[PDB]
Amino acid sequence: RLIYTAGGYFRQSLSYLEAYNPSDGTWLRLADLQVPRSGLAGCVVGGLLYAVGGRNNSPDGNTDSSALDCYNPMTNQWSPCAPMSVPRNRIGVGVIDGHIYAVGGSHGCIHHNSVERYEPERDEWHLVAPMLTRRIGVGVAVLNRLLYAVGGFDGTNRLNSAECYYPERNEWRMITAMNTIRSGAGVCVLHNCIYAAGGYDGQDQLNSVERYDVATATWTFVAPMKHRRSALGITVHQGRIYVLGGYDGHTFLDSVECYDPDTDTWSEVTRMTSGRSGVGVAVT
Repeated sequence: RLIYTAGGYFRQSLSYLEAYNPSDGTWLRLADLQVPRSGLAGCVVGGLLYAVGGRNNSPDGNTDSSALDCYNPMTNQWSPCAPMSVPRNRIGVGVIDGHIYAVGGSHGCIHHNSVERYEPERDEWHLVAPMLTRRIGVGVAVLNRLLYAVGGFDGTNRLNSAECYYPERNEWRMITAMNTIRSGAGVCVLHNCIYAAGGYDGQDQLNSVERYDVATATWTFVAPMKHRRSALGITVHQGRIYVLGGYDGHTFLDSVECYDPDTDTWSEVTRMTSGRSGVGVAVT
């Protein structure tokens, strides 16, 4: 299983698809995206990688993306899928029962609270219940078959608030807010807990990482990342969190740090082939 990273931004939105293998520490250069994009999210359903939303920030202009594109690792080929109801830049994404949930993001000045679900078997999007809070740069995590939306930006303020979606009931509920305000953090699930890593608090890029425990309903801090970052990629591979690139306030990072929950330590495991922010990431 590899860590796939799609798109991102350095001077302009990028078309890269690359895969890191933690076994031998090597990088694979795979087929480019058909359209360049940053602020996208990545996910896996049935062994196929999906690139969702984002925006093509190029020299000619800015085009927000409603596009869903599917990459098959066996064929090294990208294929277009049905587009979302609206463009979603700085989107959040999660998977439940092989269905892709597109959460939040922006289209111009519009900051979405709306959410929609994709069915791969039918190639159809449908709108579900909208979030209680409008969120761009939102972190998404699936835990106990519930879709969590964590942090982000509502149009006016950056958020420490988080909320939880109930697919069977089709409704959202606000949960315990985070210790820190985090827009553009990395949010993932490891060992029955939601991790929120880095992001931007309104003033500074964060290196701090905090962990939601469901039973206690409390966010507690864990060991911080060596390098502060926002608009970072995030994923989990064999019981370790990987964070990929991002923006530190001054430069674009190629750094990849890995978190070991047993030792509560971060270490830099590799570098991306080039520094970038706003990548989509997934594992398969």
